[PDB]
Amino acid sequence: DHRGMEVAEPEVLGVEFKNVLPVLTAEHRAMIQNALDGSIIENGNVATRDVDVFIGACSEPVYRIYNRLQGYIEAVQLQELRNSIGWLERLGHRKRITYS
Amino acid sequence: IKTTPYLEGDVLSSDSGPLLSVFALQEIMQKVRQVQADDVQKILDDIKALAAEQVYKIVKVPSISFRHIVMQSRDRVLRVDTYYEEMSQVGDVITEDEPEKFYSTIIKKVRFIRGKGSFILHDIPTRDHRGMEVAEPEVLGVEFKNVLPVLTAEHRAMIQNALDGSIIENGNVATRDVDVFIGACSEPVYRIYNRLQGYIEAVQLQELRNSIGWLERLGHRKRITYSQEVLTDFRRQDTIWVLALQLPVNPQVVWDVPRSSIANLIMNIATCLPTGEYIAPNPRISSITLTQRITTTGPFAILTGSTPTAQQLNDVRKIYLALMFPGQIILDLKIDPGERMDPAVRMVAGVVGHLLFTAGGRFTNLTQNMARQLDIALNDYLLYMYNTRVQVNYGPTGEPLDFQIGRNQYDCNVFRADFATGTGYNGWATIDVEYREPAPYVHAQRYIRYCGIDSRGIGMTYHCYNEMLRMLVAAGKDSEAAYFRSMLPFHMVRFARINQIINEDLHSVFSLPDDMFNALLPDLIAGAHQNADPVVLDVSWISLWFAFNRSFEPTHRNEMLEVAPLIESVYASELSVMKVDMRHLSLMQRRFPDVLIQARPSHFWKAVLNDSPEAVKAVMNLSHSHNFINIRDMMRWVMLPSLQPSLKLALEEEAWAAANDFEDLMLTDQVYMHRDMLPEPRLDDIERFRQEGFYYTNMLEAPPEIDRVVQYTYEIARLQANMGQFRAALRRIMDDDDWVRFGGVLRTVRVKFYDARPPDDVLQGLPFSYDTNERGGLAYATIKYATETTIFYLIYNVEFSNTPDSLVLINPTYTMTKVFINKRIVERVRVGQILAVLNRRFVAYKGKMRIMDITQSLKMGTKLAAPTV
Repeated sequence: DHRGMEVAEPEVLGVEFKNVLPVLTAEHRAMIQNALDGSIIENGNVATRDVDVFIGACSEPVYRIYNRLQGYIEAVQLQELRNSIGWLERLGHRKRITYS
Repeated sequence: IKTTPYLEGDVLSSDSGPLLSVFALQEIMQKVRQVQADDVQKILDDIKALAAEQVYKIVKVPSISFRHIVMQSRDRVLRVDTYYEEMSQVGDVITEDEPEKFYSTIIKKVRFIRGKGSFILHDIPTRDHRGMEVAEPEVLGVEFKNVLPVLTAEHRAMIQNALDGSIIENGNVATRDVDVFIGACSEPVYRIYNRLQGYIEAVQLQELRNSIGWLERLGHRKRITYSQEVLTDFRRQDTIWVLALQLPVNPQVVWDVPRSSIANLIMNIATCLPTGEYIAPNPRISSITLTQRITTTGPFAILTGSTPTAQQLNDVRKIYLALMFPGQIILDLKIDPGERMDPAVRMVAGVVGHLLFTAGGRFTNLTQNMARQLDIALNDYLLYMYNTRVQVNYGPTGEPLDFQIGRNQYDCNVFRADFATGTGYNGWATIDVEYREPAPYVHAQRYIRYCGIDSRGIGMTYHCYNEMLRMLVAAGKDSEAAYFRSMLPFHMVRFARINQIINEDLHSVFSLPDDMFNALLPDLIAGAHQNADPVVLDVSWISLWFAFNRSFEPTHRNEMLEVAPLIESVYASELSVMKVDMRHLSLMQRRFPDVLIQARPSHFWKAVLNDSPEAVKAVMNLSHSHNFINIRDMMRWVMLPSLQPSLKLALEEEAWAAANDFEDLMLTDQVYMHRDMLPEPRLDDIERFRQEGFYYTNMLEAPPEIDRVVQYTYEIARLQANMGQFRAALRRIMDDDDWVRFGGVLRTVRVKFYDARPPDDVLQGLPFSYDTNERGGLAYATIKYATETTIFYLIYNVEFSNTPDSLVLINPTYTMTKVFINKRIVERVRVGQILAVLNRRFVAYKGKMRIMDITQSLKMGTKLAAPTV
């Protein structure tokens, strides 16, 4: 936390800039620190649930798969889960199986 | 009265065990602990302690507000107000990025000033002098014991005359009631004392009359014995009444708190639910031989004659607990994936559950899944041809109980669960909830009548049980039909006792309001809970059968049943006080956006809940652990107008008004830095320097000029620290002989006294911390803009062995921190003006007068008080 606003720690974002820090001059280092200070965290609603949203760095092919996985997560929550649970209940009903 | 024996592993026992009021709390706490998985007496006595609350204290002598310090001189002394001395250490260190600590410190300071400001004088010491009555010096708010052994005869006589002049203006008046004398007292506590007094002289006889009337109306419903006496309106000439609490508590105050359903349920079950004992339909069955208990074959024959284990008694207790609370406790089945059982027990449990429980129509006691499992078990039992065979016709659909059985075609589809109409259970074709006449609690006026029976047991039946018997007879299950028929009186007695307990004992403000009670079932059908959350308890299969046979006998009533209204009023008043405190915090955030770091409703709630009665803290923590809260709920709650008037509320408002000026709270932003010289005076004449009383401190008696001072800000300081030029900039500005103001945030201030040279860390202390020696390679240099600052006073002690130039140092020594508070916390006062502090007016009672609290007298409502006319 900082000034009442949550700020992401320097390890969550996908960069490895710590090795070049010891040689950097003071005035560029201050700009780097200010850029770190700008990593504030907002809120967003997903599947009627609030989640933390922030900006980072990632490669395009990995980001594509990450976005696809996220979209699948939102897509499933609509109808598929309820139908699957209902079918499981019916199967337990027929096969004399009692589930918790 | 003792329970029927139960088996403990291999030995029979009949101990009652823990009280039902204690068992329930443990189960609820265990379920809550299971919620956040990813001591009961300690709480029960904590609620019980709320019946002996006090918010004032009768004191013999007021606390001393001033004291004097000797500086090795007899001409003048220092006058120190101990109010700020005690005030500076109330809170902890205030940081620049922890609002929770800041608000908690503010709340603790307000509570401390309220507690210090409330006191009542009973009987002051006094002494006669020359025919006049003079109060003794001990009752005064100043102490000067060490002052006397140094003053001369002239000043001693002067101060003796000053003491002897403290005459009680009405002392010579005969047969008087109270006495008044002039005294000295700090303004912040004098305001609270005056407010308490002003509340005192306001007579409230009508309030007591109304409270007694409401107590009688409550005792009407609680079946309290009627005392032969009728209360009279009298006032003794030697008594003064005080009434801290008003009895007719408003239910909106307690039911407006968000996510308070679990809290209210726990409080109600702690304060009203009585203990009991369990009895089998036939006594002393442990004495009879097993052969007389097992007579035939079938699932019921196997079930009959078996003795319950000790563990299953707990599940029976859970089932009964759910029985007393219809819509707040719900059952579910415990199924272990790696367990098994004789199917006869499942069959019997399925048969019993339909008669034992209710579901649909108005309310439910069991979840939809449990209803489905019970229906499946009943279906399996009905298609169990263990003794005889009958024809059956199956239905087109595959749903359970969709068939016709017996020579006479009986439709079993009516026994399938349906929460819309409740055909399959005790809610079938019967009405159980009704309204008769206004209740003592306006929020809850409903009546509960299980099976339609009322107290205002042979032959009474109900539709569901008759249909059960008809279907059992049609299905050819003749053997168990007689067993069920013989059980009716026991069943009806048990349910009559349950209705009696529900309608008569569990009535309180914590009972669920009618609207939310009616809204539970549609909410459960919808699936998305709103404004109410039930709690689910888990039971086993055999528990249903063992509960169907064991009754509940209320051997003892709840011990705390007599004192429910007092704790109810205390809880409501505490909630109102918390709401008012949070509103004041919101106003404080509104007034000062430029000096207060930030605002957050969640931090407000956490800070106000941090300092609270422990029982309330634990109950609210459990309630908010079960269900979560958000900012919207806090915003909705901080605006509702409902409040519960009391002495606590008035005292809190007066304390807030007195503490509006934050300088009284020992918080100051006027912290300055300037290089100053530590004085070293000449010692040409030791006695001449001694008699003038020299002393030094970092205090500023006047603010510096508007110019020559630079105004610093947290953002500017942070930027300079990140540049690394902070130290150089401050060094240059101090070499420029200019002042600097470290404003923008409140800092904790402490007071210290010294006679020798103070420790270096104090004299050379800094208002901030700046560290530049680190190998972290991150955050660069860390700056802490807000740190603790200390007030120090120095008293110079000189001995005759000191040379005139003994205090001259080779090189100058500097001091940095200065601060202005605009209040004379420490004064240099001559001996002639010591007694001028006595300016406040005090009023006290006499020994003949007796003061007592009427609240303890309205312990229970047993006395009628004349016709209302």
